[PDB]
Amino acid sequence: GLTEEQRMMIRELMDAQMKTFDTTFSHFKNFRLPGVAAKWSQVRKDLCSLKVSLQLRGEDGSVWNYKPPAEIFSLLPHMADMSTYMFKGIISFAKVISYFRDLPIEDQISLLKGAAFELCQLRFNTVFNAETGTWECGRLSYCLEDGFQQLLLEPMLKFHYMLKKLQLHEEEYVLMQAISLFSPDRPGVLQHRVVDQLQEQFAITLKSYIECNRPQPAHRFLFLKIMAMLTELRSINAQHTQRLLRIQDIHPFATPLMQELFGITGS
Ligand SMILES: CC[C@H](C(=O)N1CCCC[C@H]1C(=O)O[C@H](CCc1ccc(OC)c(OC)c1)c1cccc(OCC(=O)O)c1)c1cc(OC)c(OC)c(OC)c1
Repeated sequence: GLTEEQRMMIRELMDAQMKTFDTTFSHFKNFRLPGVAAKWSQVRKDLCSLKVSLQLRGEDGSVWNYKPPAEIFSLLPHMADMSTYMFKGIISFAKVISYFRDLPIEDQISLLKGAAFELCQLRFNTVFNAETGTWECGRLSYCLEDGFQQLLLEPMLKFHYMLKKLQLHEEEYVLMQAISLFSPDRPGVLQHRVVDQLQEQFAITLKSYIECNRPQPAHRFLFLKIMAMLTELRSINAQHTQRLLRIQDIHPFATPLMQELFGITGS
């Protein structure tokens, strides 16, 4: 059974998610759009990107469709604007949680800087359509262009397909957000003992939630599947943070908020 303290934990996380996650993306406006030996090998590899088409449905029924060159610099401003919009909701999600507010302001910044990418992938997975390969963001749509096995070779795209195949509830998604946010091993945290105890309570609640609501054999080892996926997300987070910071050093693109979460000072 679920204890009252565990039911209160989920209720505060779900209430935090409802107040800070605009699932319809109705407040995402005024965003930019694409215009109308070694190291060379890394620069070429970092500037690869997936072939994703963009759709913008107008309120009057009109549709704008963008198809990328069948380089990625034309797509960086728009992706940075969506990143900032997602980051604003994530930061708001953390500051409405009582457990996060009670931490020192330096540990709040350290936790947010280490989990902003992971919480963005977790929220974006809830709007991902695995059958059509499309991220439906309100009037915006991001469709993967043509196969699937070769596209599932990229770890982040493979993470999105695997996490969607688990068919998780909204409460399980918001508990992965809490486990990722309250990571005691993030660089710069000072209250590692408090954050570690909080993460363990979030993980126990997720484990108890799965056992009390998913008795089917298809959900066997589901908690361990989720924990292993959250570990892979931290590795994707560390790998793609390095890729973006190498792109920023060549072609600056990061917004002010993205610079703060990356540690960029402006020199
Ligand atoms: C928090 C950092 C951010 C990111 O992760 N965000 C934020 C934007 C949407 C969600 C997610 C993402 O990217 O979701 C996309 C799917 C949704 C999407 C698709 C195309 C878009 O536009 C054409 C777009 O526009 C909003 C949004 C995704 C999913 C899986 C693998 C992906 O890349 C794998 C790879 O190429 O290595 C990408 C990011 C910014 C980048 O530059 C500013 C970037 O440089 C390219 C990048 O590379 C990975 C990531």
